Amino acid sequence: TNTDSFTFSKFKPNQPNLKKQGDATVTSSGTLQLTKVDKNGVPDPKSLGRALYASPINIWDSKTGVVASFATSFRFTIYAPNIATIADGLAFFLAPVSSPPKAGAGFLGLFDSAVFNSSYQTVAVEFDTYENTVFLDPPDTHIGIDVNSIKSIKTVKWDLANGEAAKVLITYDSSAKLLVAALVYPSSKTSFILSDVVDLKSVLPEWVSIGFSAATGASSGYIETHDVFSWSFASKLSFLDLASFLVAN
Amino acid sequence: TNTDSFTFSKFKPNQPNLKKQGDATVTSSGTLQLTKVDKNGVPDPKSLGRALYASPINIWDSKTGVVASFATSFRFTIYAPNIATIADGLAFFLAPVSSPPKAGAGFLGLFDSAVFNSSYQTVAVEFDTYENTVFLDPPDTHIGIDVNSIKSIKTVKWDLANGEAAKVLITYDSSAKLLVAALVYPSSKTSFILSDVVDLKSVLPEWVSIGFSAATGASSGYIETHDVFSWSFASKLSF
Amino acid sequence: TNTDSFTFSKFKPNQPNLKKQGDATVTSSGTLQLTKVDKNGVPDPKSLGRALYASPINIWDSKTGVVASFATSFRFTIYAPNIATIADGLAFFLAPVSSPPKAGAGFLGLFDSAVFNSSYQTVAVEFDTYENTVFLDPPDTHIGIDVNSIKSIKTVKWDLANGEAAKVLITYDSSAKLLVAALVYPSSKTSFILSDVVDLKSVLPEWVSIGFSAATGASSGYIETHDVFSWSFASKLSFLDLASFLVAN
Amino acid sequence: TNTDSFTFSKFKPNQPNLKKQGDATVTSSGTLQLTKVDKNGVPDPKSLGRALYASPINIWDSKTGVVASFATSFRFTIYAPNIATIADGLAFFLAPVSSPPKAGAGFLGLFDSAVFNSSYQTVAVEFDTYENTVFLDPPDTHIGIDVNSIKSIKTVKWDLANGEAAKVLITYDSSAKLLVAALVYPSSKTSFILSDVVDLKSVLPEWVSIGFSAATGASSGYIETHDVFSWSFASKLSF
Ligand SMILES: [Ca+2]
Ligand SMILES: [Ca+2]
Ligand SMILES: [Ca+2]
Ligand SMILES: [Ca+2]
Ligand SMILES: [Mn+2]
Ligand SMILES: [Mn+2]
Ligand SMILES: [Mn+2]
Ligand SMILES: [Mn+2]
Repeated sequence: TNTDSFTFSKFKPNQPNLKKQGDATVTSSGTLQLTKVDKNGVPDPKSLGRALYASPINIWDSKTGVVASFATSFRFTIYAPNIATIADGLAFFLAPVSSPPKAGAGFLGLFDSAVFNSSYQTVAVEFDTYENTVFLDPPDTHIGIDVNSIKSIKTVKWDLANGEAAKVLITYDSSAKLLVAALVYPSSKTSFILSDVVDLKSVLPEWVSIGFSAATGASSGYIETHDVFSWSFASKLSFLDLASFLVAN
Repeated sequence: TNTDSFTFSKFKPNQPNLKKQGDATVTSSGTLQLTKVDKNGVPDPKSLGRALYASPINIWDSKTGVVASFATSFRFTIYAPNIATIADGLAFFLAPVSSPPKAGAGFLGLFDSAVFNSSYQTVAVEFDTYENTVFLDPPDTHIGIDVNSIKSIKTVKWDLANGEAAKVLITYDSSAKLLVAALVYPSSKTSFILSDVVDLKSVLPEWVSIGFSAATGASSGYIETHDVFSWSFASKLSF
Repeated sequence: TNTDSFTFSKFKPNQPNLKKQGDATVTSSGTLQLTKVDKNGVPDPKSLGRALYASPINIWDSKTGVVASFATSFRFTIYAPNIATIADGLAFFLAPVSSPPKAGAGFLGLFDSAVFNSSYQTVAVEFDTYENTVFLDPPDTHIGIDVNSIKSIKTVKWDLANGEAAKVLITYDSSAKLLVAALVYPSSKTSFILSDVVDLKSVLPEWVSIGFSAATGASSGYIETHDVFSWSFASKLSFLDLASFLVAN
Repeated sequence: TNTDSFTFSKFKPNQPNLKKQGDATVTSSGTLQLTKVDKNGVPDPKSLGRALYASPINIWDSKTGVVASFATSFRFTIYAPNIATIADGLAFFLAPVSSPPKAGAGFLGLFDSAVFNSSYQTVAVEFDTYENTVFLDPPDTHIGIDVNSIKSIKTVKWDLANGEAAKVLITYDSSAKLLVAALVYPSSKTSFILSDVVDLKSVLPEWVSIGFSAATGASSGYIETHDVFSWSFASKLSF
């Protein structure tokens, strides 16, 4: 059984098990800021950021044809100084070693254009903040499942609680092939969930890097932070003590 | 760090680490039937069943004041032979060691009447399949958080996928004091979630037994299966 | 798969998940005094104490023939007022739900006489401070593995370090059938390890309780404490991740 | 809490989470050969191999000054065609990231001479098959704890069981500073163990890579394999 795991309960200015791409920084205070935030905490336009774990994960194996199970939770904050105008969102993702940032804004760092392409080999769960009709975005802000796509194969409503902290759990069960993303604001006591069957074995290579990508608006005023506070991950490729995972890590 | 954990990937005819109460039984196939189901797989009216883990869990500590965190998941099936006439529900609960089954039907074996009583010292997440006006049940089948009372302090719509297996995750963060219940049908790809602040240190004794309880209707014809296939649990209480 | 586990970093005056047998008691400061100790700290002779976890463990399965892996650690101190006359020992055991305390002294509450008996259905790792030649005890304080007999199937020297805390790790691999007992004294930086093949399936029942058992001497002045400060246990019975267990406990 | 962990119960011809240096090969059967071996399985002399996990581990933190606890387990086999001529052994180590292979032979790719140098920032537990009197090696094959020097600060006897697989548990306790290496041979039932107080935080950088280094003999015929079947690692550095 091939296993992979880490917990970051805070992040650090010196974090060599994390590869920063784009504008991503870790502040002195230990917030991973995925996207550009000026000195008075004001988010900034035309930004793009990704942060992925130093090490590859073996997500499926072609000798056995077996597909890994995984669990990730993380805690993040989106702050808008002006909630009427916000863009573009953040995503948790899986992609090949060594994927680089694609186009920004509503492509969220993971894709290059509206269309589907098997070469992306990216799946991500997006937390999508600005409606792009071009991508068949729903009118409400929404959690989204993207598989080589940016046009989510499934979405649901997600009401941003401005400047408030969100706890996420994302979960993938190899035998059901079920993907589930939970989102909770302990402050507002509101909650959101989504699930779909998605076949990791057709869309991802055997090895993958995982992490976060975020973009802000391409038109100033349309602005927000994408600050991540802590991040936990575990994958298992057999041939996932999950109650034990949530509670511990 | 007082920790307490178990996993049952299936249930066994012989098993001393579960206390069955009421009609609860384990089929030869390793299914935990909380509720009576005859020889052809037909739910029976007026049943009540509970199962809990043999050993008490230290849930909070009066001397330190600190309160445990926990998580539990389980996969369960509800079968109705007629989906238009169904009752009453199942629930995961925490209750004092000794807790015995109470009134059945809409009380789900956890309560005695509709009123709030601090003496229950019971917190439950109910999956409630039949509207009791008198408990202010919503006019849909729902997930509910019950704190010393069958009248939930919170609820959300739950749409029942009949006879399909449901996967539950129930989560309690002691720093936040946040209870979260999630339910997914892998078969249907539907999904449901509810959250609320609940102060366990006020409502539960330091020690509890944890488990399931479930009941079927009193009017015959208001009947459903309440089967648990697997259950894992973990709790952590710090010093 | 069927698994069960628990951790006591301290013991509490009220502890319903521990059945206390004989003299076993939990002090106000949280020690599990297995054998009797007055208010000055003096260990008292003719004592028998056993403590075990409230809930039964499924350690093997007939319909399947699979055997549990397991792993347990604990921290215990033995204090002796006169280093030179000490007795009789303490033991970690697996026995039936629900075993009761057998004979005290050199039998350590787990056995009645010197002979092996099928019906005991008791496997114990023993920390043995007094030579009973009747039992084929060696001339030195020792660790030994007891399979239905107090005549240990195997032993190794164990130099007791008076009133110092000993850390134990006991490990069972059902694949290899290998049982391993290890003991360390962080203070004195000393260490001792024993291993052997034992077959649990053909010795234990499908269901056991596990815990500790201790005796002091029959001859007075032949005394010592048996204090347990901390304990954790984890078992796995297939239809452990040993490393991450020894880091959580 | 910063936490880091991985399990390889198999090695794979494509293994991107492992950086392999010198002669290190993963074979088609999923064995990590630290040291060079022909198609017939005969080890070769003048070989040096290391393998470490791709991603750095934070073992201590200066701002708080706390040190990681960690635990690692692995199975390895050493086979010698002539047990009377064997060299030089293997080691699990922590060193700086970007650390590279040193002098081979009985330096075990880990040091360059017989001399304590605070700059190595290298802690190793070695399983040493050849007596280097130059390094203060005892007259028996041994397990040794190497803190910044191949001249072990403490060792103990270890009886090599030719071509048989060994199980190792190496543990570290940040609060006791206690370092423990256990080795067991399932087939033989032999057992060995060593422990000592080590101060990681004066010796190691805040960040390290961890893995295995091995070496065969710098003389004709002083040869043995150094094969690794499986490896897991867990580290926890408190906040
Ligand atoms: Ca969008
Ligand atoms: Ca109801
Ligand atoms: Ca004796
Ligand atoms: Ca040497
Ligand atoms: Mn979208
Ligand atoms: Mn209700
Ligand atoms: Mn003995
Ligand atoms: Mn040496």
